[PDB]
Amino acid sequence: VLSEGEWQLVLHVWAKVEADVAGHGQDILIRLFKSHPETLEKFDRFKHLKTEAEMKASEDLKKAGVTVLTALGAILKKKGHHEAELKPLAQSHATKHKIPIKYLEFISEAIIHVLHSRHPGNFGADAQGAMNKALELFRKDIAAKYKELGYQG
Ligand code: HEM
Ligand SMILES: C[C@H](Cc1ccccc1)N=O
Repeated sequence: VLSEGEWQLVLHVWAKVEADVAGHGQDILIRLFKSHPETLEKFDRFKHLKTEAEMKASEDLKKAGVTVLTALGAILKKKGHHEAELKPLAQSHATKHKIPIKYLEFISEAIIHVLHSRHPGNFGADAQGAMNKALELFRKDIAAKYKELGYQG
């Protein structure tokens, strides 16, 4: 369970993300696809992209970046009260997309890396710890849902 102070460190960096969610989402998905290229194979729309330049030019990847971060943002804003948001996400990621928990760890790492690079003003050690704790909570709850849904993750 996060404290309110922890949640406020999360939401104060999120506020900066939201100056330009598309740009943040592009950087985060590119980081994921560069650090763990195997993750690209989950995407019919993107498994063909060969280079960071191709990724940066992809309007579909930019839209995806907006989607992921907006959905995550809505979860974070619930401050742990996110059962309703996690239901459809778990179901789609478990059953249709087949996203293992390891890959949710990889995108969490990508988010942290990008925020640390972009936002040293709002992503010092305390703030990074709070974001890691929010992301770990998210992954714990999603994994519990995966199990309920019949997917080992
Ligand atoms: C913070 C974690 C994540 C959030 C909040 C998130 C959110 C979403 C949302 C809102 C959609 C669209 C609706 C849906 O299909 O449920 C979606 C689609 C998808 N997500 Fe995620 N996602 C997350 C992580 C991941 C990861 C790590 C992967 C793969 C490595 C992944 C793969 C996909 C795929 C394959 C689709 C469908 C793509 C398509 O229609 O072209 N997601 N995600
Ligand atoms: C990471 C993945 C990105 C995505 C979301 C929506 C459409 C395509 C790709 N999940 O949000």
